[PDB]
Formats: sequence, structure tokens, C-alpha cells
Amino acid sequence: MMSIAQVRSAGSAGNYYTDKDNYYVLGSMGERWAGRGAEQLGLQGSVDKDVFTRLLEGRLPDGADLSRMQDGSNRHRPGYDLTFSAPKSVSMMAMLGGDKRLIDAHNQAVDFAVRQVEALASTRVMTDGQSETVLTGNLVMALFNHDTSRDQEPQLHTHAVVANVTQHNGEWKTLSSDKVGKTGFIENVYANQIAFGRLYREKLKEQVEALGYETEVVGKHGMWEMPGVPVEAFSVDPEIKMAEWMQTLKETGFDIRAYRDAADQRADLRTLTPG
Ligand SMILES: [Mg+2]
Repeated sequence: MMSIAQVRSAGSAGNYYTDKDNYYVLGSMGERWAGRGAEQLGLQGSVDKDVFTRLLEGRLPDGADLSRMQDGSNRHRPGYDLTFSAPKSVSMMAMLGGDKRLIDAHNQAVDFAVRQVEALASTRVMTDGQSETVLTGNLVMALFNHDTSRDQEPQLHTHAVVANVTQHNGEWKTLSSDKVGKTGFIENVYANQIAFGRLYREKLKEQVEALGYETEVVGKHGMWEMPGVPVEAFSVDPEIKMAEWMQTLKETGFDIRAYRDAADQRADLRTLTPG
């Protein structure tokens, strides 16, 4: 699904989203800029921690500055964290079963959902004494893949960090609003939390099933898993953590390789089937 949360203070944000220990099992952080806005600022590909931090403060790479220093602290809201988590079985098959094209599938699902989120981008602009929200359609995002849950179990996820900035008629303005009122961006993202989650969730299922794997619905809002995967056995030196995960995986008796060959055969079976 997709969880929502205030982005973590511009101060510690950088190291929080990027220190190697959040993506050790994955190998790389697979981090990247996203959004029409990032493109407008010439931000593409790998993410510079310093530029990212600055972005959270309101300092953009083109000179624009939305920071608000007040008595020693910046009062510009850093932004938001939209976290897309893959289902347990997928996380396991990806980082314990070594099937990396599932990481790609996930990445493809996040890109897809995030593009929909972007259509909600907007800002408050008052004209004629009447203020109203105006769709803006551009965001500046930095995505980071992590592989570990809060309780140290495998969890492939992407923290889609949305900077609190958007361009309007050439001016960089804030998504947040210093005044309660006519529904803004993040309120609209909440009203649609299940839907964005369903978008991601359903896009992943298409990719995943394309690779040959099977899926079965196990809960509300199309929540699904891959049949047969020991999801139950999975509810700080990452090297040790991996060691344990791999061990508890063996204790289940599950045959990873056999599971994948089955997915390969099923896949080929479908491509070579006109009747
Ligand atoms: Mg994380």
C-alpha cells in the first residue's frame, strides 16, 4: 500500500533516507529524482544528498528560495513521505529468492502510482479576495528503495519524498498552505490513500504475473500474495540480519529455486499457447 507521513526534518532527512544500512540486502539504494519539477530543475538520476537536503529547506538549485527563517529555525515545511511497500511474498522472493526483476516490477509500480499523485499537485492562489486551490501538475521527488521493516523483517519499499515545492506560472510556490481551508494537495492525497495504494498494488500484480508468478487475493482492497510463499515465518549489522533471514527461510522447507522454475515454466507455457 501507500502510507503517508510528514517528511523527516531537513536536518537528518538526508542520512535517514540514504545511509547504506537501509538498502544493504538490496545492494543499491536505486535512488532517483522524479517528477516534472525535478526535470525543470535539471535534476535527473542519482540523488545528491546535499542538493536533497537543500531542497527540503526550500533552497532550489535554480536560485529560488522559499525558506522562512524565524527566530533561529526555518518555518517552511520540508514536504511529504509517500511510502510504497510491496507485499511480503514479493519482498521475500526478491531479496531472499534472488529474483531481481521483482525489484524492477516494484520500481515500475511506484513510478506508475507516483505519476498519478503528481496530477494532484497544486497551490493556493487568491484573486479577487477569493482564494482557491489551483492544479499545478508538477512535483520534485526523490525516491529511495529500502528493504527492512520496523520489526526487522524483509520489506521492499520506496520512500517517495515529495518536496514542498511546485512551479506555478513560472514561480516556485508551496504545496502546503499556511491557512486551513479549501482542500490542498496532501489532504487530497489522504482522501485517495486507498486508491493510490490500489494503483501501485495492481500495477505490481500485472508485472509480477507477467514473469510467471501466481497471485492470490488475501484481504481487503485487493491485498494479495504469491501462493505458497512462507509469508508467516517473517511476520544493527545488516549482514547478520540477512544471515538470520536466510536461515529462517531454510527452516521453512520452502524450495525457492523450485518455486521460480515453476514461474518460468508457467510463463513460457502462456507465451506458447494459442490454443
Ligand atoms: Mg524505510
